[PDB]
Amino acid sequence: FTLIELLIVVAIIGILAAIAIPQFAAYRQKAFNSAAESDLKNTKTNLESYYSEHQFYPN
Amino acid sequence: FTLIELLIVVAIIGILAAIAIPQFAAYRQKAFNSAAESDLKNTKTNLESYYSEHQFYPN
Repeated sequence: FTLIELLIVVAIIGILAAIAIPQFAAYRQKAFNSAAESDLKNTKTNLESYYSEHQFYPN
Repeated sequence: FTLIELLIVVAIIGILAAIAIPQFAAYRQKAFNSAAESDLKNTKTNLESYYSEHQFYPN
């Protein structure tokens, strides 16, 4: 209710809004690379599964 | 219109002109001190305002 208090509130809000958030692009790239890894491993397993019914890999 | 009445008039005028007026120097000093007080408070508010755009007081 005092013009000093509101100015201090504005200053503290400006201080708090400048917090450095963590990097997110690399964080998501981690998940993307893990997805690629899992896909490759599952593809290897599926290919070796196919090599059981017949005696040759695809093509 | 009588020399007695005019003398009484002079006496009453002399009586009325001797009235003790209130002290005025202190009365004006009150306003001066209030002005100093308000100026100091406004200076504090302005300094805290400046401390919002930047993160340091002047100088």
